[PDB]
Amino acid sequence: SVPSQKTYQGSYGFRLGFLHSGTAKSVTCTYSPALNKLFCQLAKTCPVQLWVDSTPPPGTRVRAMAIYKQSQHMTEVVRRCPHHERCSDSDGLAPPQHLIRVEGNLRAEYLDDRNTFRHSVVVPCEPPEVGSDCTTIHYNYMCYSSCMGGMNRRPILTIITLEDSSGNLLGRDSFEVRVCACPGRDRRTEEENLR
Ligand SMILES: O=C(O)c1cc(I)c(-n2cccc2)c(I)c1O
Ligand SMILES: [Zn+2]
Repeated sequence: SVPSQKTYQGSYGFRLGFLHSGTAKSVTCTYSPALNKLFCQLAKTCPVQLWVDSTPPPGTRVRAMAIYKQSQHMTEVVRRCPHHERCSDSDGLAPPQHLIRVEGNLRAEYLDDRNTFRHSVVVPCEPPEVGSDCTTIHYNYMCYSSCMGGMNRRPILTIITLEDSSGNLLGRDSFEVRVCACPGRDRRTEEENLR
């Protein structure tokens, strides 16, 4: 009924990392460590780093899935709103209903779960480029948090899972997401509210 959100580094020491983009009104994606919350604009690039202590086996994959954060909504499938699922902004791979896309990876696969009806997007693990210490996946979020008939101002979490070739759990991390017009201002506002 509800995917686990328990942080689990597992055998390979799996965890996420985020850039330090600041909170200028012009910023398009910015992460708050104090809130564990990513703020981003609609359909803009969200770089998410993958870090490990040791190399996972060939065939390991990384999956992203959104769930509602509030318990009274957690059994509801997170999907694009009635407007955005029909706006024909397909990239040729992502189903138009899916909130989360992976950008610039032809090996991305999109799953509609046959039992839970939840959406996810999964990519193969690839080693860092020479000179880099981590691998970065570029995600896009294809609806605003405020979209009527969709997320409708309800907070969501993105759950990132490291999986073996059969889909068994190897590692898990997560972060809250707000998709909004002004991520810099909203991050500043929410961090102030927390303080
Ligand atoms: O240093 C390595 O050998 C390495 C290998 C892999 I495969 C990955 N990875 C884990 C998830 C996606 C890529 C990473 I992050 C690494 O640092
Ligand atoms: Zn929408």
